[PDB]
Amino acid sequence: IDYKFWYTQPVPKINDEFNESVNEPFISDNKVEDVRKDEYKLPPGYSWYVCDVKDEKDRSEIYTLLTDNYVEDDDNIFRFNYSAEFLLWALTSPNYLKTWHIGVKYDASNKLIGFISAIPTDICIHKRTIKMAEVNFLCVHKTLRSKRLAPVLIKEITRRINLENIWQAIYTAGVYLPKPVSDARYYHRSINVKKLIEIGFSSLNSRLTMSRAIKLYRVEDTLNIKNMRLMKKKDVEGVHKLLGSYLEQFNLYAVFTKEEIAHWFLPIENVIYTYVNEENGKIKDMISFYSLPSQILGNDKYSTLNAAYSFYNVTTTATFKQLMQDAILLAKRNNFDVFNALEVMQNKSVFEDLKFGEGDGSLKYYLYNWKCASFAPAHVGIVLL
Ligand SMILES: CCCCCCCCCCCCCC(=O)CSCCNC(=O)CCNC(=O)[C@H](O)C(C)(C)COP(=O)(O)OP(=O)(O)OC[C@H]1O[C@@H](n2cnc3c(N)ncnc32)[C@H](O)[C@@H]1OP(=O)(O)O
Ligand SMILES: Cc1cc(F)ccc1-c1ccc2[nH]nc(CN(C)C)c2c1
Ligand SMILES: [Cl-]
Ligand SMILES: [Mg+2]
Repeated sequence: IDYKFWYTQPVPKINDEFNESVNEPFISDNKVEDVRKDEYKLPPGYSWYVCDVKDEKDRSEIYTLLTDNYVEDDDNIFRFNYSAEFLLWALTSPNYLKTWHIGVKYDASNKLIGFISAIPTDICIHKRTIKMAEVNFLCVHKTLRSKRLAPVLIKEITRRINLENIWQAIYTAGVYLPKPVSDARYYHRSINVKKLIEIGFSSLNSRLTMSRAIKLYRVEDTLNIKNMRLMKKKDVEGVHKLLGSYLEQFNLYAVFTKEEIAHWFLPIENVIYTYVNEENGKIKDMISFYSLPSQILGNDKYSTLNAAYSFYNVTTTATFKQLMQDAILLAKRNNFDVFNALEVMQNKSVFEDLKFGEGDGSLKYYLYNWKCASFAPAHVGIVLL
């Protein structure tokens, strides 16, 4: 297609290909003093709104907008239903700015109809660490689609990020845009087989009857790593060294400070689950997965698919297969129906043996204002929510 908005932006054109000797901005020597001070103009009757995600009621508003209008699969069966507490965690990480949590209201009803957000993160791309904004939760109400609101939201957050002297961004989407640095398919491991069959997500056939499908996905309720336990505050330093070390191998990863490790990993029920194996007061292995339910549209029996999404997993005392087998069992113990992972890091290597199935699409990783070589998803070492 044309990408008439995206081609005005500092991102690669559809045919751009850079070798590994190239790792730099499209536009360098930017000047904070030159950034527009005026808000981008919205159509008549709509206004910017600065959301306070720590206020329950403003946070409820964002929650309702996403619950009704956020991402669906291509068949419009499932819609992501991030919980309000999950949105609080995702948006209030260390050094967050309230002014990068941007809503648009329709003045006559006072209702929120659009949203976009960013948080700051140090991102290492091909061994250069850059202060960036991670952009997420871009949403326009279903009644106002294809009216070119989204570029307004994007330009307005880019302006507010640039005020902080930040000139690069990282973002992910299932849709193809100019132009991915990497592309990772997702895979799903069934936990509650029967439920997934009954809502249409998984299938039977003359060979695979219901009883046989259930048996296929049965797991033993005993951990490979016996001492794996919920992460506690005392474990923050050990997680930071274990994970920090591990992530240096990849082409793309966040550089976490200790404060970021406590925020992104300390457990919160129905939001983030992290488990650790401690030997001698050292953290030797970790598992983590976050909770992202999908609302089920038009199923008479079920309204919610409870799904655990693999986050960061590191083993030094087991095989990666054994670690991920434990991650599936811990998701099962926590009532999840399915365990979802992308082919990033070492994940793809355990998919066949641990009975994952290939999904319907892929997640694309993108950088704004950064020119570099693209790479296979095994070299991606970051997971965005
Ligand atoms: C230095 C700092 C830099 C900061 C900024 C970094 C960049 C951040 C970029 C954002 C990253 C967010 C990451 C993220 O949140 C995670 S990906 C999830 C995005 N959210 C949804 O999918 C929710 C359901 N859909 C919608 O709400 C609407 O369809 C949205 C709002 C998606 C588009 O609204 P619409 O009513 O359907 O469409 P128009 O207003 O008419 O706009 C059409 C223009 O929007 C382009 N478009 C469509 N989807 C996009 C997507 N997912 N990223 C970027 N661009 C997207 C499209 O290519 C077109 O441009 P083109 O004509 O050139 O092709
Ligand atoms: C289905 C799935 C499975 C999986 F294991 C990992 C990711 C996805 C998925 C696909 C499309 C998406 N669009 N936006 C999001 C939310 N963020 C990542 C921004 C998103 C996530
Ligand atoms: Cl403009
Ligand atoms: Mg629109």
